[PDB]
Amino acid sequence: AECSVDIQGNDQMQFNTNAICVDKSCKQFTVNLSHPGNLPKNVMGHNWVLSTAADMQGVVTDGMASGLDKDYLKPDDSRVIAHTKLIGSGEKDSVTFDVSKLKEGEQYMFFCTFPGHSALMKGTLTLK
Amino acid sequence: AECSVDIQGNDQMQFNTNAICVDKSCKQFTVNLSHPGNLPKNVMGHNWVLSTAADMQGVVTDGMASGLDKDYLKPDDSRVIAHTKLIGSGEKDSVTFDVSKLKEGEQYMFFCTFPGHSALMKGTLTLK
Amino acid sequence: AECSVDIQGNDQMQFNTNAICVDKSCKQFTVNLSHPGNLPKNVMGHNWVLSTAADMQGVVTDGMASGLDKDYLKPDDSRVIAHTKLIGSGEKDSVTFDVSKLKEGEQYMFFCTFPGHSALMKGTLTLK
Amino acid sequence: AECSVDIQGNDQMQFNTNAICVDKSCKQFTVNLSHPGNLPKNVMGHNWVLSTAADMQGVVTDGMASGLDKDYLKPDDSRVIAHTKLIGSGEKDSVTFDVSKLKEGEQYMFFCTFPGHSALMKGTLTLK
Ligand SMILES: [Cu+2]
Ligand SMILES: [Cu+2]
Ligand SMILES: [Cu+2]
Ligand SMILES: [Cu+2]
Repeated sequence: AECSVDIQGNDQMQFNTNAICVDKSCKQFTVNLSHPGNLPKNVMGHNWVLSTAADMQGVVTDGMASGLDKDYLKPDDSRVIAHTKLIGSGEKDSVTFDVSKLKEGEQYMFFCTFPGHSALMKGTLTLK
Repeated sequence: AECSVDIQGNDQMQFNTNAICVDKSCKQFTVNLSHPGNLPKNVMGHNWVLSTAADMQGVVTDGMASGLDKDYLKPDDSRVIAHTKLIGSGEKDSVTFDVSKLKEGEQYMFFCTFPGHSALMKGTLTLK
Repeated sequence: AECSVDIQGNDQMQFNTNAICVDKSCKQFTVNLSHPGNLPKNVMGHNWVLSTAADMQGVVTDGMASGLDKDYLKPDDSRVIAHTKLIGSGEKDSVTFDVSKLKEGEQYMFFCTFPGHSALMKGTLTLK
Repeated sequence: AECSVDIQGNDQMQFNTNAICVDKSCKQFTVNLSHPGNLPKNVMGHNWVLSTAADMQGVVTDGMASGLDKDYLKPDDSRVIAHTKLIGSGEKDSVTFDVSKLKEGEQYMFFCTFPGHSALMKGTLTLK
């Protein structure tokens, strides 16, 4: 509640939120991702990935090419501020990151990088 | 155009887009597939195949079992909403299908069924 | 040199030889596999896998089902006499196996089990 | 028997002849190929392919690369004087060719172009 959000990615290619605001007074912020539904990771895998709005396209593009065994993320992608693993239905993953990595006024996007998902599974993140 | 999309599958085993939007005010939608590159068709052949997300795995698995002879598609597969032929380098093929075949509340995936290709060659199709 | 062979699998989905001879007077035989080219493992990965001709199809079918994370080989597959790891471009791997595992009168095939690859990446191994 | 020969290719990668002599008084010559054994075409396919000795390596190499659905022969290969289709166990095929295509004094080879078989399955053909 204070410094975390719980997010679900389902079999209908939806996150159950499209907007996050991180309280600047949190030292760290945590996203707890889960995957209701029944489809497997190779058909309906979801991650939660954070970048600047400007970097989203390249993160998604390079991620899609990286393949499932790399969680559809380019390894060591410096544009990725934080991310969960790619999960299938019934799996879960959390990611915690340092709030100092964000700056007020900058535009951030969160999204899933499974091929074709970012067009449907994305939202804004703000720091206040 | 308003009722079609151009898509490329290349010799890096990628499509050049992974998300398609079909405008519900179209009667029909056309996918124009092309194949930049130069590898033989029996090495890097591509098609564009559409099914629901729930059906994708079966279409791909049965498709590979069907062999090159059958363009890696199970003949008269009822799960396949639309598909192009399998093409090699420098070739083109288009498929047109009725938008009435889609519903606003369903999840669709497009993909190549050549063995192993769907690892990267897959994406979403959404009716809006 | 008398008890080993160097073999390459390339970006054209070919091995650079399709017939290997194993000298009966060798106690052990070594295959040194390399991968000229530049495609990544998840597009054009190769291994070198040995079975009887009669087991080849079953090994290839089950290997495909096993996934890239298993190097496209069924775990503990009793039909695989010997195998390298799966490698991408610029990588190499060797396997050594006891020549006593080969029997006179039997027919052997080597092949890559990456999806679709065995179509062209297959060959014979003969004990002399 | 004066203008034909029956040849078997078995599960042991052997033809049952290593040498053919075509009587030049024949207008045409026929090879009747059969495949004793149990193994199917995809792991133990055999064809009977005729070229000059000088052309054999290129025919075999390009044949390999062409795949099972092309009977492991390059389409319209001008170096191929005559060929059967590729057969598996229990199957049969015959080819007839004009004897005028052959020159007395020239060296010819017959062989199977299934990957790795030509090293084991080849012989000479002479016109007299
Ligand atoms: Cu997703
Ligand atoms: Cu493809
Ligand atoms: Cu391979
Ligand atoms: Cu053969």
